Amino acid sequence: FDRDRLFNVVARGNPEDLAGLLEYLRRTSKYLTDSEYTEGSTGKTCLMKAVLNLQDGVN
Repeated sequence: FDRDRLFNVVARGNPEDLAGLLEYLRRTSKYLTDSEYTEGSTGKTCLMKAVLNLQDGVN
């Protein structure tokens, strides 16, 4: 599980595709605010791109 897959998941908007993320984070013992999940060069997180991409009024 990687950063690009997570950004594609939050950009698409399927809640079923975000499966086993908590189990993966508990297995590797790292959080969503870690440097591998954020961009780091600009600090962009998955919540920021998740709010940027709104096909409807909600995501």
